[PDB]
Amino acid sequence: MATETNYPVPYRSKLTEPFEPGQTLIIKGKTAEDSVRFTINLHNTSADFSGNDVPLHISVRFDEGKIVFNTFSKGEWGKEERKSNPYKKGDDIDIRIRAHDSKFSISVDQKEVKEYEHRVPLSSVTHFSVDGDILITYIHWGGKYYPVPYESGLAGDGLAPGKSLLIFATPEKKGKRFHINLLKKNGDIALHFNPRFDEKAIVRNSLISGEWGNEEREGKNPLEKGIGCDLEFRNEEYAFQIYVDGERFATYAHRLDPHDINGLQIGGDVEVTGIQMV
Ligand SMILES: CC(=O)N[C@H]1[C@H]([C@H](O)[C@H](O)CO)O[C@@](O[C@H]2[C@@H](O)[C@@H](CO)O[C@@H](O[C@H]3[C@H](O)[C@@H](O)[C@@H](O)O[C@@H]3CO)[C@@H]2O)(C(=O)O)C[C@@H]1O
Repeated sequence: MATETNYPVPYRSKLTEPFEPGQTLIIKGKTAEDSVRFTINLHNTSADFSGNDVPLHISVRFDEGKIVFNTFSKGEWGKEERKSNPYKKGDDIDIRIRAHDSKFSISVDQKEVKEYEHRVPLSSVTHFSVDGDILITYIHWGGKYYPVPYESGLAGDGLAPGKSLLIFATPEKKGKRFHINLLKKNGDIALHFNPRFDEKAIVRNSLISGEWGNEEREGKNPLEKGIGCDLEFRNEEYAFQIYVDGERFATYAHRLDPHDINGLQIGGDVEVTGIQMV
């Protein structure tokens, strides 16, 4: 209701392909002190008809103080399922919906709060809409089931200054530690990002010619077992700017010339749900 900008509401988007197991839909926005409610719908339709079926309807109610889930099909609504609404009028919201074969897992502020079993085909979801008292500031749909240990190459130029590698993951509930390596062609690790819960610290280092370097820790681990996190590795001219959940966690001065960072590896006790180059 403030600055239209991107994603103005009523917002609607036709998916390029049907929503599939794995795959997450992320919605972030701002609310006003007078916001009453907003909705997020996964639905069916041709491309302008609208309605039809709504496999998953999410209603965030500030008046009722609840988040409500339901399904509409064959012209009828089923029985609503509710959870408490942790948000107060005003303040930002972060809701994420990941599809699985037997249900949708919905997280609020990166915390799992609802498991909604499919009532109608997940495949009938061809669009998603957002409407109501919310100023959308971020939307993204994609990802998949990333096996871990994970391993792959990066684009053509890969990670170069001016670019950033965005990773969505959730440290495992009973995990001790995990790591992410940004590698160069010859196999050297430009950056080793290694959160260690058993040591309450995130270790950063580089692997050059089979040798581990100095090693930088300290900064207070901002991650939490079982809680989702948004990791951003901003490659800059003099260093990597490491962002955790929107806040700069650390800076890591380059030990290997940046440029040509074309490899990625992820291992340890962690679940990866999204990887993207921005
Ligand atoms: C007293 C001592 O020698 N400490 C050495 C430690 C310990 O052997 C280690 O912490 C025991 O778990 O190892 C040191 O080098 C480690 C460090 O580079 C970390 C950084 O993540 O990597 C360790 O190897 C990891 C590997 O990277 C993972 O992929 C996986 O294989 O786990 C192994 C460890 O089992 C290095 O051993 C260290 O500083 O911690 C060197 C210390 O001298």
